Amino acid sequence: TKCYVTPDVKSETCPAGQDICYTETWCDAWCTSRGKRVNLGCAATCPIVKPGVEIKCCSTDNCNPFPTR
Repeated sequence: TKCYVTPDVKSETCPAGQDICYTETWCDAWCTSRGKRVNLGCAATCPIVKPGVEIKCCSTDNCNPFPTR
């Protein structure tokens, strides 16, 4: 399984047992002054996240491209 990985935004082979690609976007308390923050990576389970974070998970190769602005 291969996913896009931040901060270089390239496709990488995931570590063993990590078959979910995710896109994680923070627009938390710093958003209006520092902007959005984006993590892309592999994971075994879809990351559990807090209010103010948006999470997208999928399980096919390279299904987590860097979001369009």
